[PDB]
Amino acid sequence: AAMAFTLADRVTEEMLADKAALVVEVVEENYHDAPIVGIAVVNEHGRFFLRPETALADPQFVAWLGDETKKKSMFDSKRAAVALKWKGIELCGVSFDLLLAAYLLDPAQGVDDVAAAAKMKQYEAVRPDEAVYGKGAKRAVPDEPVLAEHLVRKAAAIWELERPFLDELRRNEQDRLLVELEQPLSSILAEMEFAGVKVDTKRLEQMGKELAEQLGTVEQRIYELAGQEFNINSPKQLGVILFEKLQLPVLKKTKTGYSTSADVLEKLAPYHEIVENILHYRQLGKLQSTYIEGLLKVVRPDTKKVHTIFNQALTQTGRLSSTEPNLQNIPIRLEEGRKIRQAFVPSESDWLIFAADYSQIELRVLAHIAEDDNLMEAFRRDLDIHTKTAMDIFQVSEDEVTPNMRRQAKAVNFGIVYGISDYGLAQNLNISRKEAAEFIERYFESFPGVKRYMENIVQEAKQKGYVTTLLHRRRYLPDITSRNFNVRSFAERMAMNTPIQGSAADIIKKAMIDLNARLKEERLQAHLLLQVHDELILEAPKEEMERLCRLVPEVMEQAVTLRVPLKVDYHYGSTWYDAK
DNA sequence: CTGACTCGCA
DNA sequence: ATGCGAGTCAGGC
Ligand SMILES: OC[C@H]1O[C@@](CO)(O[C@H]2O[C@H](CO)[C@@H](O)[C@H](O)[C@H]2O)[C@@H](O)[C@@H]1O
Ligand SMILES: [Mg+2]
Repeated sequence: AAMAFTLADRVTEEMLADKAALVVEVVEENYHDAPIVGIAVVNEHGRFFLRPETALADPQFVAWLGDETKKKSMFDSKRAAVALKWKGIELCGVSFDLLLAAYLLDPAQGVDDVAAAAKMKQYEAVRPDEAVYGKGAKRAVPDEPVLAEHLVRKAAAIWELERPFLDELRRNEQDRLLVELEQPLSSILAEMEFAGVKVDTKRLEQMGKELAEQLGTVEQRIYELAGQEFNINSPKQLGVILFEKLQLPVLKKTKTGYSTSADVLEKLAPYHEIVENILHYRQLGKLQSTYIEGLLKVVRPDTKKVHTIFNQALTQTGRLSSTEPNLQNIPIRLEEGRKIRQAFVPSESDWLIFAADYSQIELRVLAHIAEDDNLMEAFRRDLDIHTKTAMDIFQVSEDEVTPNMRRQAKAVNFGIVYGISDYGLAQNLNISRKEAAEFIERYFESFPGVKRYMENIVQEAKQKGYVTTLLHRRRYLPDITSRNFNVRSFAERMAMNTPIQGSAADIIKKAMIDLNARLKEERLQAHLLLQVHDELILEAPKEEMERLCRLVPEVMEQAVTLRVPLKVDYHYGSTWYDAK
């Protein structure tokens, strides 16, 4: 049966109570400079729907929106906050965000709309957004009658669900995680997204020019070596040319056919000259289509800025994700790709890019959580952890560690953090499973505390049904009891990795909140631009670099206190590339 | 429109 | 071995 509400033609005082469920609807997935199609408010006085032209033009309403003492409960308040920023309107006083609450209670649910969150509490008097708006090509805002009832039902749901969600969060000891970490961070991400990052489009276009020429050369060279033309981008056509036409050996298969992944090609390289060209082609083509053309597609023509959207409620570990564009995977490892960063510049004249990154935060977190004496001492001495690991597992002095030994000790450390497995390590190191197992065994002999932790955390995941992070984020692992070896092992690796990756996420998130409070107290113009898992990227006047050099690392290093120190490196320059 | 396969990042 | 997003090709509606 329909839900009662007032389809208001003008704003009234009772619509401005100091407590309400608020819905500021933005249907476009990318909410930057997007339309607000309707507004719903549910409070002690009733349910109301307001047309955006009316509400957002009303001084009383706008003032109410910006009054921190007028508390609002919402779902994805960041979306509304940013769409409002583009309209020059400030949203304050959001005390409860149902999206973030749902995400903390169970990130596996994949809650993406009010209906999904409401179902967690057997509340179903609200439709999924997709049912109301449609899929993609068929997506669209419905007529006012249907739209208004949908927004009211969502507001009503939020109004009703706040208490039960807060109660369960309290029981989980996650109440502060929502109120003191995720919600305040939400506002910071909103500012970051709205500010955006300036892009030197001319530079990108220059690079695209050079790429197009080089790509054309390697392309012809490839057909020349294949004795014909084909679509190199087709793992299907390619596999036929390599494994059938040229008779190259098949060392690995995908699931649908031949495997042409870079790791396998590298092994075929010594057989035919075409392999190196295909790898080079893969490289250039990746940069051209994803980082040159792809980036250019989302730069705002007017401001020449890209405005990413940080999905704060998606990952199973507590990390953020970045989209349109993804600014968390801009090339850096290989020089050619690294040059892409020269295109990310400060938004104002005489400003510089400042980047600060935690040094080995995951292994430092592991040292803290496992309380491994050897690992803790290593970081207390600020030793090169990979060289040290090599010394221990290979039983040699620092002078006897060869480049290859460190490389393998490094790979072992990656495995330990990801959830060790002989098969996985063997694959990565291109060695036998028995050999990989021997490495792992030697590792545990040198770091018995880590061995104890891995055994204990898996036992705990089984007993409790989930694992937690330093700040009480949690992840349920039902597969941990599966009788299927593969499924169970995947869950065991997650039990081992999540607390490490997740705790690192908690720490940097708190560093971001602490940093912003510090920047405000100091009245610095510096502001965050991006976060890339273990690093923070800022931009500021050149006159503020010396202050930032001391302030940023300190705040990041002091975000939390562990049994081992946290170490932060930093650099700054004219472009993101130069902030090295 | 959607699942594969690929590769960029931490 | 953790796990994110985007571009490509492919088959399919
Ligand atoms: O606004 C981001 C927020 O919205 C969700 C759905 O509630 O994701 C939507 O928006 C993202 C950014 O535009 C898209 O990537 C996603 O496809 C779309 O459903 C949440 O996942 C997210 O926290
Ligand atoms: Mg680092």
